[PDB]
Amino acid sequence: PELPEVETVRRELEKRIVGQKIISIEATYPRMVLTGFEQLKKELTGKTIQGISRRGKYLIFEIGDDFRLISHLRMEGKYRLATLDAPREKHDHLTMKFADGQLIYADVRKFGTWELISTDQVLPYFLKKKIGPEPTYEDFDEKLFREKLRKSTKKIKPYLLEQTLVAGLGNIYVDEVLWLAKIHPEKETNQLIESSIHLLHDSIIEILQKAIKLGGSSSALGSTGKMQNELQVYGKTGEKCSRCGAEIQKIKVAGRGTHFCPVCQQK
DNA sequence: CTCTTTTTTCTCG
DNA sequence: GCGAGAAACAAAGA
Ligand SMILES: [Zn+2]
Repeated sequence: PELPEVETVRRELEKRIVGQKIISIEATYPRMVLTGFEQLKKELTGKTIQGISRRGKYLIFEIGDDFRLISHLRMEGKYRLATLDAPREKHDHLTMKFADGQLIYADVRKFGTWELISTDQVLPYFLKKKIGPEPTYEDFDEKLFREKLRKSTKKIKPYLLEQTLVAGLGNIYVDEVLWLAKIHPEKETNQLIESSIHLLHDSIIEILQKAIKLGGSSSALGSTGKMQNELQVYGKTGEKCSRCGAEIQKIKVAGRGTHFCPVCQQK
């Protein structure tokens, strides 16, 4: 899940569980709660969900007066709202039970994490993570973006994936953004000219905002996505580029699968 | 059987 | 600090 998918899940949860009182919390995989499961169970049982926020790819449950549950879905994390009598599924790990239903977290690879922290510790938590600005015209300043790119010799794709230049890009959208901005994934950032950096900046915002609008790329929150039908290069190996007709190629960059058009994205 | 494929953060040199 | 490689872990395909 990348920013668009996490925002979609955030919106669905905001509309469905806010105001709900947590009756009980159970786990079959307590170790994914990095701050301690039994401690979380004792602290949150009986509290009411006040809201759901997001920072980068991180989900933030606002519970009770001063509690913040930080959830990261990593690669395969999935949330679903089910009936209280719903049967257990093989990869379900945690569940928050409410009066008329339950929120279940499942993760095949077990990479996802939960961390319970205080309201005043949220900003410090993300500062420590070094997460960059949200991908919006208001928060994503092109000037700083440009200066950081000009000082570096890192390849653009790996650098964007660091989450430090801007938050939210994953393997899918980084490939889509670079194709839209006509930049090759291995291009060293200090070689990007002003006009290209400007195109990149806007493309990052446009692609992600479009993905959010379309519910991301897909009983399972955030599965109604339509952005997958708008992808131009990710997983399109062998297919023809919609702009020039050349075949999309796939290579490895810093260990990640990378899709790009050899013509539109000159090395 | 073996090898490869699919977010975050550490290890090694 | 950096790049390269890989671990955390599970499933499916060549
Ligand atoms: Zn092309």
